[PDB]
Amino acid sequence: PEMVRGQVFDVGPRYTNLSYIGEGAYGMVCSAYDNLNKVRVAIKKISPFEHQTYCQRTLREIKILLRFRHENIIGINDIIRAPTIEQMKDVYIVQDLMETDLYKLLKTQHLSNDHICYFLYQILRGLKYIHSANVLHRDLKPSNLLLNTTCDLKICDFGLARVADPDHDHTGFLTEYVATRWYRAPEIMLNSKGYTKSIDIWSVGCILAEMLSNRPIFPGKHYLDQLNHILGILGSPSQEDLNCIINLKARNYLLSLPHKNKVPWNRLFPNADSKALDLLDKMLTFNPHKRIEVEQALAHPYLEQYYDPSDEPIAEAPFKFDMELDDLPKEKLKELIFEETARFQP
Ligand SMILES: *[C@H]1CC(=O)[C@@H](O)[C@@H](O)CCCCc2cc(OCOCC)cc(O)c2C(=O)O[C@@H](C)C1
Repeated sequence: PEMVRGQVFDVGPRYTNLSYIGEGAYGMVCSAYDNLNKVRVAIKKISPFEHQTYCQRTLREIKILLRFRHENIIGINDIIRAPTIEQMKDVYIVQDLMETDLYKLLKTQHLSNDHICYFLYQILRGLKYIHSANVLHRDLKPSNLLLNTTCDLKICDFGLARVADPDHDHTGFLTEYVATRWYRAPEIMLNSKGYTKSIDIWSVGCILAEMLSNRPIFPGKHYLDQLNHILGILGSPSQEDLNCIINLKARNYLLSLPHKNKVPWNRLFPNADSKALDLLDKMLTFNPHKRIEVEQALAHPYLEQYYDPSDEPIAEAPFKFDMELDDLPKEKLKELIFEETARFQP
């Protein structure tokens, strides 16, 4: 098999002339030439089978992406694995080769207002389809937003996604860890399992703020610091928003804090389009029930040049219920992964 950096990268003979590209979460990512379609592709190597939680993430991404088809979501072109469960140790997922991601871009490139508008439109157009499938992405951040050379945007990584479950979303104070820290909504730390669509809208708001200045808006230094950053800019929640939080440990924590004023967005972002700051404010609303939803966001004046509901499709086949992947041992999960990837043999 072909090696890359001393690791087996066993993809041939269809995919040749490998090049290292970066690191996934269960392994390496390489570019390669597809000798059938005659284009270069991205290939991520997955090694999940020693661990039940790794298998869960791998199965979840495969089941979702094999159902989804959308311009702003990076699909699965092919899956490579051994012909038998016994011999299958790794799984390689083949996707479109993109040019960069939003994390890498924001390190060095200032975005024009027109680019911010286009990127944000594409994120919301993809999110609309995801949410219409009754799916939460749950880890939206700049590095999961890929761009090609003409700035077409695609959403990466459904390994952390869940079927939405708003009726079972309430929980206790400081017990949940959903999403990546800087993009994690305040109610995660307060009283939410992250099972409602508003979790993703918060992350998008964080992404828009970062697009506006090239700096993460709420840069918490560790899990507990994050709420400090959110409240230091949003200010103290209203009585009405606190009356929304029935959990006493959460509400009393917030009540125990000194009053903090809201920092005006146009003071944080004096260069920004006023329509963008209005939409930003609506995505970064403290109360998740008041936070704007994906279809309202697409309709916001800021996006008026792009908005076209008939060109903003939804999912044919929404996921009706939870996958019920918890409790399944990893042996069962391997067999499910094997089964789900059979359609790409030989
Ligand atoms: C999506 C997630 C992602 O991009 C980040 O988690 C990233 O750090 C993972 C490793 C690199 C992914 C990547 C890099 C690319 O660079 C292209 O250079 C040659 C033009 C291109 C692509 O397409 C990807 C990519 O598809 O990714 C997916 C697999 C993961």
